[PDB]
Amino acid sequence: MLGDVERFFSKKALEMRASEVRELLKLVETSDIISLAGGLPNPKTFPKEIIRDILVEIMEKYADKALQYGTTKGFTPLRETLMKWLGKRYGISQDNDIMITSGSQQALDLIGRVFLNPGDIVVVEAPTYLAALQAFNFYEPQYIQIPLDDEGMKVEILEEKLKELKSQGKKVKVVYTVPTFQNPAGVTMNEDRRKYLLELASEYDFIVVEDDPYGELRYSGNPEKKIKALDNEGRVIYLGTFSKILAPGFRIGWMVGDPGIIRKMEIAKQSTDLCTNVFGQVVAWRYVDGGYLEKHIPEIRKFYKPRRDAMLEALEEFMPEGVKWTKPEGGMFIWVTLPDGIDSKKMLERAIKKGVAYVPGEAFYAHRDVKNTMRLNFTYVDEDKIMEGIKRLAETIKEELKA
Repeated sequence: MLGDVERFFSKKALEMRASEVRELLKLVETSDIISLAGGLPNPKTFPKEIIRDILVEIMEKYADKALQYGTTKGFTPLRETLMKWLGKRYGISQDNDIMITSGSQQALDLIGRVFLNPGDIVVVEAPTYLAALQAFNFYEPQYIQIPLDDEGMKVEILEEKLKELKSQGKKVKVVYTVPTFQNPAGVTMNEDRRKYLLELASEYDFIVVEDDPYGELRYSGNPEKKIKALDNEGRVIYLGTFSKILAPGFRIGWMVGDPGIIRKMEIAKQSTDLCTNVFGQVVAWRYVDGGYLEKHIPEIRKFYKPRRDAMLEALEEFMPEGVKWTKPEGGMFIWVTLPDGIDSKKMLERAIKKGVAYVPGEAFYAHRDVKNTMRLNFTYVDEDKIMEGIKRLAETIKEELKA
């Protein structure tokens, strides 16, 4: 029969809906139209030769350890090499424990699982990483959005909302942030605001989740200090991944924080799934332990830097008065802001008609209260197409301002 399965779905499943951002992504797929809506790394940055060497190495040196089931916590040597690497590169204390994941999505799912009760308050930036919203929504948290400026989260507004909540006899459970080359804003929290965030964390007693997928993709400026590096009380849970630094295909990430928190995270992961593909973990271990990572990073930076510069140059020359955009020091995105009255969601129609696409920023807001923004990607498209893409977008904006 295959009748209305609706009768079987749970309440939390009946409300579920397809991801809108994906509905248009596939819509632009297989088309000659210049798409700046994607969020994928460029396959050209994949260390294929190095991957090939590691694969051969594995099948002759660690075949059984890469093919057999592993412990839920993750491949031991990968966990050790990572902590050594994070310590000797970011200054993260060894006092923290570590667990391997499949990336931020899963890591956030576990966090929302171990920390979120229906109605708990979660602080998120505005805009914020769409994936995080997807992961936490299942736990029905109460969202509080903190706007960003050219220097990341405006922590002063956070203190304001924290005092406001306290007056209501309430508190925040978790503060989730992507402080470096944010998706989608492409902005970076300055050092003073990071410390400021940690001071609020102890004063209001909440946990900070620092999602850092793009940190190594720095094209200019000086490396920033990780919020986890400034962690003294162990209130920060740091999330990392090899997705943008190796290849998405393997899907291996990590979570670093208080050993007492990792403990419950592990137990929760035991019910979600046995363990991440061990094969991928062994590949990642060799990638870092073999020093290939340190050698490849500068190579990825060289490839993306000119693409970012090409897009910033094109914007500054083709965009009309009123249009503003962030200027990231790294990452994969540029956040554009149009004059009030303009709805990027509705302008997408006229935009694609001119041969250019992007992601309306509205999807990146928890409460969706901003409609004049949009995310642009400069890593998947070629520099020559970037100039022409930004141009078509510039005309799209100029026209919708008149008629």
